[PDB]
Amino acid sequence: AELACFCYPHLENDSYKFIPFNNLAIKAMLTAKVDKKDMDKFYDSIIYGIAPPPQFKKRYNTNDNSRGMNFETIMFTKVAMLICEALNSLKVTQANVSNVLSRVVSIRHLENLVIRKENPQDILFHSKDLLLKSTLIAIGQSKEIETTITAEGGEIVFQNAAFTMWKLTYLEHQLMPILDQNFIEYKVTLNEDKPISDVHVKELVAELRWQYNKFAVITHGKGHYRIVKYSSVANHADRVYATFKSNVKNDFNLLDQRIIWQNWYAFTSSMKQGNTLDVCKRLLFQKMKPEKNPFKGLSTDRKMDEVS
Amino acid sequence: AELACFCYPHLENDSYKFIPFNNLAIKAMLTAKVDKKDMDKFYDSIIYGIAPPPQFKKRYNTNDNSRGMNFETIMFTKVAMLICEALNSLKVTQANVSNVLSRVVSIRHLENLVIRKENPQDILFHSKDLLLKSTLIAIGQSKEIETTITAEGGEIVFQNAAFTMWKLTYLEHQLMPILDQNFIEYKVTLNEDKPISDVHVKELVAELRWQYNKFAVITHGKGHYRIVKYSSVANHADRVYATFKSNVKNDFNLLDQRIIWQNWYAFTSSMKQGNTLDVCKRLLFQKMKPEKNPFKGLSTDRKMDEVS
Amino acid sequence: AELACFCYPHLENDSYKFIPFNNLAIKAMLTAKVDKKDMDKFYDSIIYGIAPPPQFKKRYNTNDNSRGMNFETIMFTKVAMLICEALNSLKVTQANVSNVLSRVVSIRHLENLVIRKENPQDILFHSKDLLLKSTLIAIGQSKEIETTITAEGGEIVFQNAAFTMWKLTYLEHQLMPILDQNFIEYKVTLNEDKPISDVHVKELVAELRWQYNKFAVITHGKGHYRIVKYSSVANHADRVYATFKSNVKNDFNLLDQRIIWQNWYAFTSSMKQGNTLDVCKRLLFQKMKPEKNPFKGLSTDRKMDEVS
Amino acid sequence: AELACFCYPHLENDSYKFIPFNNLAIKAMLTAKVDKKDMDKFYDSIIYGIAPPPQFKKRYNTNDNSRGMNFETIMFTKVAMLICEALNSLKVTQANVSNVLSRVVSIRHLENLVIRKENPQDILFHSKDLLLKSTLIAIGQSKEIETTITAEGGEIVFQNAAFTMWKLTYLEHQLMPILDQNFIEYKVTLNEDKPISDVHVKELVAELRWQYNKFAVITHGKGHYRIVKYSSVANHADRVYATFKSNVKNDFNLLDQRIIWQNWYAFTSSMKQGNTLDVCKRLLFQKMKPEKNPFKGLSTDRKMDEVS
Amino acid sequence: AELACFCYPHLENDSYKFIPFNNLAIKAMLTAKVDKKDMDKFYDSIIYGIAPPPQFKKRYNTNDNSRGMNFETIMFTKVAMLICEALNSLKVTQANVSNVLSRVVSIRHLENLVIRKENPQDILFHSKDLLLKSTLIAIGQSKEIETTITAEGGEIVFQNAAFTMWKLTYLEHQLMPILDQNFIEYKVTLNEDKPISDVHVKELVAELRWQYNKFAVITHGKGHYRIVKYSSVANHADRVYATFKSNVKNDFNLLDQRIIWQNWYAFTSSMKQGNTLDVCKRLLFQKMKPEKNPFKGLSTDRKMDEVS
Amino acid sequence: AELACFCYPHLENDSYKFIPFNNLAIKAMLTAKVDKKDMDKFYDSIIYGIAPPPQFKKRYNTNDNSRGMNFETIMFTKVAMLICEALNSLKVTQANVSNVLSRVVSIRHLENLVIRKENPQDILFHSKDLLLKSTLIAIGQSKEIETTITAEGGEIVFQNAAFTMWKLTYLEHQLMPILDQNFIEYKVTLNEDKPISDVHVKELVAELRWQYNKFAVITHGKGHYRIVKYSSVANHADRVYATFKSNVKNDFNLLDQRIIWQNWYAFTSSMKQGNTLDVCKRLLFQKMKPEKNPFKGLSTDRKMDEVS
Repeated sequence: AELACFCYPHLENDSYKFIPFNNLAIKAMLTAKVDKKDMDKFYDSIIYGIAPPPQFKKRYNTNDNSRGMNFETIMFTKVAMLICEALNSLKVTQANVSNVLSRVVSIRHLENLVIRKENPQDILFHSKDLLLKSTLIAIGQSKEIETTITAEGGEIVFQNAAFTMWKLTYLEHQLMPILDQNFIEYKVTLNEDKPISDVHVKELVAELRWQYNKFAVITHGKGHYRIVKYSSVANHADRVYATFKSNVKNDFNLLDQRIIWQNWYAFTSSMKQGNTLDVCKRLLFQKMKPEKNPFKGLSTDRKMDEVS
Repeated sequence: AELACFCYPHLENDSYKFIPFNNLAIKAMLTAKVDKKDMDKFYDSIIYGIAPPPQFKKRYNTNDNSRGMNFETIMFTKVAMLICEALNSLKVTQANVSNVLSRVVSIRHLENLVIRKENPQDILFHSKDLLLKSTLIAIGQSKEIETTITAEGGEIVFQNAAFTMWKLTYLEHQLMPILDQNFIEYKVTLNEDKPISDVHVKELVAELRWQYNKFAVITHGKGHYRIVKYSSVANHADRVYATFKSNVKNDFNLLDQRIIWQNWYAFTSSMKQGNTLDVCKRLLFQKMKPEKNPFKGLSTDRKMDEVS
Repeated sequence: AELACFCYPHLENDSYKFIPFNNLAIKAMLTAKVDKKDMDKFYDSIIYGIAPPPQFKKRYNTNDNSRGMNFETIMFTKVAMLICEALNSLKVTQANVSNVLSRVVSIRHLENLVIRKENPQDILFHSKDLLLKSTLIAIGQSKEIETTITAEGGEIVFQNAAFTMWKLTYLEHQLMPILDQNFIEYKVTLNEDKPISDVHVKELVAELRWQYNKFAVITHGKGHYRIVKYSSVANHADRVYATFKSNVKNDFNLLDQRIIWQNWYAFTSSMKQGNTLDVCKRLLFQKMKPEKNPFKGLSTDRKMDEVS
Repeated sequence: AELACFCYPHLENDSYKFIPFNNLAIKAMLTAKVDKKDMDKFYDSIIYGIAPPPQFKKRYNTNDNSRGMNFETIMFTKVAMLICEALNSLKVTQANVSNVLSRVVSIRHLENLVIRKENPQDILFHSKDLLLKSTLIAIGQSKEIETTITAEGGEIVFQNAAFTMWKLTYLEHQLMPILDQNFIEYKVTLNEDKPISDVHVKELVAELRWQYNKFAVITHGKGHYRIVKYSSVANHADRVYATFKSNVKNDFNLLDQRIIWQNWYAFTSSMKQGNTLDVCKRLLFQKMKPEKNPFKGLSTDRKMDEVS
Repeated sequence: AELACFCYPHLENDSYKFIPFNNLAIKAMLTAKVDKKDMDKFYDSIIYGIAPPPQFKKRYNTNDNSRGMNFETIMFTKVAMLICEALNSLKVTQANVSNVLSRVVSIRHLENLVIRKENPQDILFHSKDLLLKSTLIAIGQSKEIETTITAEGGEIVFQNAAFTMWKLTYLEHQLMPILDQNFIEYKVTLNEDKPISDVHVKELVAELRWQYNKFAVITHGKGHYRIVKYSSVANHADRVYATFKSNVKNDFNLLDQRIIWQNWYAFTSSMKQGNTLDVCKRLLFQKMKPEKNPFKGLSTDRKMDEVS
Repeated sequence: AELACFCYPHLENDSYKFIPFNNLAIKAMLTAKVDKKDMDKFYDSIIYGIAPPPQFKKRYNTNDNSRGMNFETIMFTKVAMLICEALNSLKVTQANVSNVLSRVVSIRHLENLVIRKENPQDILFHSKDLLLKSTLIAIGQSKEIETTITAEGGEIVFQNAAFTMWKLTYLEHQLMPILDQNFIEYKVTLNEDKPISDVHVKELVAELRWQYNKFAVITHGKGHYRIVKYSSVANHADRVYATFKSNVKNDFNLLDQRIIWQNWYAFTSSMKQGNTLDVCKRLLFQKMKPEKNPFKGLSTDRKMDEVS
């Protein structure tokens, strides 16, 4: 969903400040008949303030839609507030405003930051600065890379000197939860975006080969790993390609070749190199020459440890 | 019910200020034996302050009555407070006090304003002025016409550039809910009491013909439309006539003839013109000459849109 | 129970101030082994402050007793606070302290005052003075008579220009509720302790003959009436006699002879005159010469009113 | 409701046998469009068998009606079965069938008989004959008078050598319960329809004067007494008159003048004598000359007994 | 789903008899690894009997599928029994067996027949013959047309001399309920497959224009009407075309042109005539010349009736 | 627990028949004071029949024990009945009786057979013979090997032409459930105790390497495989050794060396060969020379399949 689904621009003294929509202003708009030349303009509900443009009805769930979001939850408000607090720290101009709001973001990512922010144990609850950083990164207004300290969140299922592995709990979300109850995904952020020693890389591969053998280790090129079911890589390839493709309108970090699943590293390199989707994806469905194992015996050690 | 069922006059420095009754003072009075020459005077419960006049017992529900109100709900207090806050802004005199309190008002309307007032998203929650306006209008102390911004409330089921349609949720009320669970009524206020363009009138008629074909479009002459079941117009005609009739003690806006149901426009014009109830109502039960459709094809467009 | 079951004396600057016991200090004492020469002294639980004298264990309920009170309820605390706040306004001396605390009071009466005090609608919630008056009267430290404004409370089931009738809800109490679920008693206080006109006395007798025909109208001589089941007068006679009898250690208002039940007026007059319990009570169990009805036709009017 | 609301006639070998409707056949009919010349004919739902005539829709509750019965309860079936079992024992002819089914009966009475019938302790559960008698009487096909053994039922609140007093529990019914929760009525049947000794009449009057002083003792002339609130006699007078009036299409037992409320005895005698409703009812609203008490001191004895 | 998803053929004395699968045999098969040359053969679970062919896994719901059926409900068993009881009455041969079982049927239709069959009020509960007829028709083994007496079922919302209208309650189903909670569809069967008088057709059109104005009246050519939302006709056109198209492997009753929605009659005639899907469907999305209303004033009568 | 914890021998005509204990006879015995020379004799509760020997108190759970069984569940009765029905089919002699009853059996195994037996879908519910076979095997009175058809039961998580894999649900048991909620074990029985083709062995190894990589594939030498957590093999080695060791009072099937976990095959062979526990177990905790993979690429195929 676009950032325009949560807030609207109000110019305040040489600069724009962003404001959250009331779920009711949205509800009103969903029932509004609008002229085709006003679908993009902000809607006025008269009773509940400003509402998003009618052309965005699809993003909100109605009886006739479950492909949108649950805007009538407090969470919606919280996520909208989060976005505004970050955009306000930018002081945007009349030339960028629309470009900023038209940016599509991961709502689940924003909800997870709220879960971090509101938790007194989480550091984001204390560092207004780390919170703004984590948010700007998530909403596309930062050149910084997401790392552990600024991760979207979730439950830590493994931590190392170099990495932190999280379990994405998208099933519990209020705003836009995943409907499939078999959904399971993990994210592996770097604690520090610097070079990692072979020993700390070996610890992470052991945990993945042992505790997540049915998962493919991939990435979306933004700096962290994504652990997903093998019966899911195909969809991750499609979405990743789409994004890359939108370069006609864009760097991609392939990450450590000893950690990424062989085929995904292929599918991706063949993408950065230029090849077509069909060419790239074919590299995804073929048994490739097993490259020399960089860390042999990892699974065997674990097994023996477990046995003792 | 009269305004005297919620508050009592206390003269404070050249002016009367109104005060809410405690539900218990009312409960006490309901069990009081009063001399026939004191039925109109305010009752003193000794323990819970002043209570309404004994002649008003009928307005409150007891085991022996369900035709009154549920005064032992917080809502009662809230509605009473609402009324007082508006009457106090008037600074009434010893000559008008009784006339004001003897005014009969729609309790459901007042409860709905409280629902608006207490909602932080609703503008009334913020504009003490819009709130006083909406309330003065509702309690008969304003020459202004109810429009969207000051509507009684309910759920917005359709909004236009010219109108806002509301679903009256009287079934959920605390103070005096409607006992029939098949009750359904809508209200269509004008967003702005000025002339409306044929296109915006056409949008509203389409929504009514399509989404509310089983409803009759009428009005009570106070400026907005009332959408009610056809098996209900008879009662709306009776009540409307009664009111008009009380002119022997009074303007009536017939509204847009292209929107009002043909027969109701007849029944009403025949009322403003002077005719008797029997004469007027007969115009309600007869198949009349289908006046030329001002907007033909409206229902067909909708159907085609739906099909696509 | 004695006032000593709720508070203990702490001399503070030429005067005693009273303090509430913690239910736990009481619980501790109930499990304390005490020397026979300390049963009357205040007990020290070390951990929860001062506790009542061990000789009062009977007043508190334990697994081995239901004839006491439920001291482990907030109510206990509230009632104890109520008592202290009143005793503190007296500034008692080292000569009266024990006499005051050894005074036995009606706990149900004190709980009911708390129910009045904590209710924002009740005047006691506002007049710290009326509250202290109502409490001093209840705990035996006032020469004033209980009247409506200072009544113990309950639910008003009938109000007049002269009286207020209350339903004693002892079944709902927290501190010391009545165990019999068939218990029903009413109290009729005078709104003003002055002479009442025959018409206002007639209204009250009508309500009693009609709405409470199965009840005997009596009094305990302290100024108000007590409405109790006829199968209960015997016990009220016993308790009333006991009290009177304790004159060897004492005025009795027989109240309006047109309102009190004939036999009780007899039983009581024969008591003030001096006669023995046996002599008095015999007057209670004998069909006496029906004295000329002071207000004939009262029941018939009501019946006719009801019929219309 | 008419007997035709539960069963339909099926001629079986020189005689008609009656059959119960399925609640669904009724539900089907309620949604059927019928020609005006078939409103009286039995409706065929095709799927659920025969249903009552469309002209009887009013008798059944729909979303648009609560003035009918709850035909979708097992009770409906049970009551319908009860009626059929009795009508079948009659073996009705083609000349009487319609006359029988057009007979209006008290549904609450029939439900109560089912409650008796299904109770293994109740004698009706055992005597198929007493059950048929009690039912034939209730549905108008018997010259016998209802007495205790064949009463409609309810809870016995007092029994004598001559009478049995029942509390009508119409509030608990499934088929057609009374909506007012303040409803209270009693019925006093004779155990044996013969002359009663003054002592047994005196016992019954004592119980009524003492335990039911707020009730008027009346009758509907069919042989038993009806104990109802005084604020209800007016309605009982109206209904009783209506019935009597339908003599133009009829004996009335005024019962013991020492038990019936003076005014009702008047209102009724003035009815049997011929007078008009207005003339009769006026005798109901006037304080009449207190006829010499046939049993003086009854209330006083009770009071004294209670006191001991 | 195919009939092969519920039963398996067991040749018994010159003839095949069909047998129900145990849900557990199915559960076992879902977890079975099968050779590619056995996907069509019946699977043997050893412990729970025979199970459907592995090539049918898709038809059953697993954690990885909600596009199938809930085979672990009693309903599954019931529906399977229903099918077997009908197929057994046919006595199928070794040449037809596979052809019969490969037939795809509407599961919701079969569940609804079970709901009819198990209801003692429904005639199917009594006529083993009507039940077998209704079932053979539903499973494709009958040349007879579905009519009211043999309809799939649902709730009767309107009945006529010629038709019966049903509300399809697919949302309540156990075996394969519709996941969209906004689903609403009606079916109008003919009570008797013969010619209907214009008056009975007029009654049905009135009910549709008034009570179902937002619905399109269509058919699937098998003899009855289908009432569906206008935003659904497109999908009904697609499915209907697919079926017709499978003629390359087939009669279509267009029904009364005065009842079918104008465009659907077009889309369909253009299909029977031979035209392509694209050609046919285009006739669905275009405002056509309003053919002369065969029954004008129908909606107006209803309105007036309602008003009275 | 021994078979003597469920039944007692009653000689009936040249043969012993076994009888179930009532849980109450057991409860009685648990509270019995017995002479040290009667701990082995059957106890007589007088009121509830015969009970097990007092020396078996340990086997039953009391407030002072959770290391026993929950004999006060219906299950206990069922399991006891199961055992008796099997022992009765043997017709045991006075020389074997004690030897039979002193046999220790797996209670969880017996409960699972009851779960199979009582399930109408399970074949044991139908073949009294397969049931007796499955039971005799479980209680040590059969030379036959447990295979799929006679397995203890559980939930089938994978089935092949040669094997059937079950999930042991010991956490749900009534009689003697496993207290650790992290418990997970699987059992792989042979469908037919004959030689299996390499292809069917390859399918089973693929499923284990992929879906159960964290589990060790072992056996207890009685003919089937046991899938257990690696952090559990140590305990399985101990128990297996104990049993073998009791040969001083005994064949062991090591099963397919391509399926059993390398180390367990070692630990076990070193046991059959004669070595000591210390010698055997050491082979369990050492990284051994990876024997040539008999089926290489199995995990890779699965991964690719999943990806497609």
